[PDB]
Amino acid sequence: TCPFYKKIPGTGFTVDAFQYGVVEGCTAYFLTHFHSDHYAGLSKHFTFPVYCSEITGNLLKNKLHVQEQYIHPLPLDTECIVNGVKVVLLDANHCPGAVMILFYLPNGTVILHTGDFRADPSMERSLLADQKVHMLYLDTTYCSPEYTFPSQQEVIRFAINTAFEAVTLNPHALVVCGTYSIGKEKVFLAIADVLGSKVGMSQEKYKTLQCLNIPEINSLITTDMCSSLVHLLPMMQINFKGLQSHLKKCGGKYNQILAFRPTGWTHSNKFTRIADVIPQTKGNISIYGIPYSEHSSYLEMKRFVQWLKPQKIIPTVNVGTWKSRSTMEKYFREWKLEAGY
Ligand code: NI
Repeated sequence: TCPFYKKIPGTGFTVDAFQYGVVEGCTAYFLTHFHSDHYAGLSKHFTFPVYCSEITGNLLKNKLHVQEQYIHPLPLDTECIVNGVKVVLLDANHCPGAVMILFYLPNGTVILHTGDFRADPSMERSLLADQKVHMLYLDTTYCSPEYTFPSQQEVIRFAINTAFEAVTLNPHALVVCGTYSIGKEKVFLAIADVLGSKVGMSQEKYKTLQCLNIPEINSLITTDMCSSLVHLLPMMQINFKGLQSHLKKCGGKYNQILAFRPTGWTHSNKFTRIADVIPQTKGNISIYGIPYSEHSSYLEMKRFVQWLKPQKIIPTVNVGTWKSRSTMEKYFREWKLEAGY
């Protein structure tokens, strides 16, 4: 059964609610982004209207074979009417195609559903600036002050400089980047750009990236592994055994691997600066964990909410334990008292 925090009151609508069968009274199913915990349950047999971004729509049609007649793509930053209700999709600064959804209820209530997001001051000048929001359904993934991490730009600087140094010292080194979902494409595209290479990958991953409207993509990616010195591999294979095995397959073209695992937060964040990050090394293999996040830090989240001043907050992440829920509610109250709303 569908949990309450996936239902939008006063509407026929649900958000990211595809794993519960036919939801009673739902007339339109919104999908914020193509990540499996959110799309879980969609397939070619789905016959209700799905509302989403253009990019999410390309992925539904090509990867899950959802039929075209049930895919309803909406442009961003544009007022649209869905089953009698005005909605707007906003960029979520998450993965490609990820959106936040503004609903304008017929009684005058305005609701923002963030989906998954990385809050940014640039959001304070979107169509959110133009009216009051009463209820916020908030991505609280990292809602605790221990969660600090650098900007995406600092992380990419670290990765480009690390890769360019290693390959210039040893032109026979291979760079490998882990992946298991869409998102974080900048990691492998930035590194391939500094090295003058295309990114090589499986046919299935090439297909996925071809759905993303990224400019000049035919110029940056390929299925010909032999022509490429940046390879993408499943995240599970980014370990010493998996990488040793891959190096064997390259036919003596390379004699060293430098590999990157973009994680979210890890507790090495509480002690160490990005400058000071070091790899794990075994023989001719080194592995870097880099803290490239597509979710808000605690401070980014706090800034957004204190700017928005919602009347009520409904968390959508970490809702399963009483300790988590109590912790989150304490921070929301602090934020409200400090800012004065
Ligand atoms: Ni996500």
